[PDB]
Amino acid sequence: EQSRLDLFIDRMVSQRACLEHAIAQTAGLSGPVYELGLGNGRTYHHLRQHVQGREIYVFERAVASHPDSTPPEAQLILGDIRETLPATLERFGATASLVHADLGGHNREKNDRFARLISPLIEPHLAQGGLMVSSDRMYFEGLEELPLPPGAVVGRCFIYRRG
Amino acid sequence: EQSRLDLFIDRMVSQRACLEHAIAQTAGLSGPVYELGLGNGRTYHHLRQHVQGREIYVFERAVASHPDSTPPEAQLILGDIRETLPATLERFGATASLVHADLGHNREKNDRFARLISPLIEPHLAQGGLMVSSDRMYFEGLEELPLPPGAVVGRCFIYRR
Ligand SMILES: C[S@@+](CC[C@H](N)C(=O)[O-])C[C@H]1O[C@@H](n2cnc3c(N)ncnc32)[C@H](O)[C@@H]1O
Ligand code: NI
Ligand code: NI
Repeated sequence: EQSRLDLFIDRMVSQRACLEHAIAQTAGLSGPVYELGLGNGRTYHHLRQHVQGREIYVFERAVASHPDSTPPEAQLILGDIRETLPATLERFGATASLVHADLGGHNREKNDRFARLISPLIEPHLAQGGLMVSSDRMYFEGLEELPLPPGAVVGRCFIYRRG
Repeated sequence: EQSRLDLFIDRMVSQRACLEHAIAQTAGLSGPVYELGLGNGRTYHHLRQHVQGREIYVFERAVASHPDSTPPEAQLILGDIRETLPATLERFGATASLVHADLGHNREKNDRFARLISPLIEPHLAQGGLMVSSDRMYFEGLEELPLPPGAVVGRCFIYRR
């Protein structure tokens, strides 16, 4: 049995491990990193520190980030990702190197329904060799699930790749 | 070079390690556990899974936690702690086994607040009672204990009556 504190710690530790791994594994790609969900902005802040030589675009419906974790307007894609993902695909095509999602709220069942719904909206964005890291199990057609790196906790984050 | 994600992992890992150790060290005491600040209720949810044979009272200004991490009405002490700690002292006396606080990252404000609440908290502790905090505290007669394995020095603190 795990508390909500144990789960939150395991989530953050897994994000850090999975994102650092995913950045390294995609360092030969030059397309952007997509951050789905800004929130307080901790993973965005982490990405800004660890991503070199790629842009980071942030998808968010309402910006309320800690001030030092706020994306510049040019890299903010504002609105509901159910509309903005398809709009962005027309703009940038299948060029993303890394897509990170931490879109979940407090209700795990709602989170899983949303993961199901958004999976086919995310999949077309990835370049060949691109990775997708999520704090929800995803429902992709073509992306292969990868084994987790050291430090990650099974069931907290999931990693997928466009082969 | 630590990011905000690195810092918050260290905060939460240290809080958990300190709290679990503190709960165990005070498991022989029958007086209640006081949680100062509910917030989203993750820490309260943790306390519920680990504290045995004692009540948990939560001090909060206004409840904003999901139902799954909200204490029962009877264990919620609502209002500004400058008032509610002294009011609680008249009600329950120096019987608390464990008092826990996370402050929330600005050095000077936190420190002034730690100085403000230290003398409010101190009289509540029963003999053998512990106080666990995210920030350095300023007690008259409580001794600082070593950190347990897993806690990051400077990110959490433990004191004892
Ligand atoms: C858990 S918070 C993100 C926390 C972040 N990863 C961090 O480390 O601080 C989830 C965020 O996703 C956003 N979000 C959820 N559904 C969305 C949607 N359909 N479109 C755009 N943003 C959404 C929320 O508004 C919220 O800011
Ligand atoms: Ni299908
Ligand atoms: Ni399918």
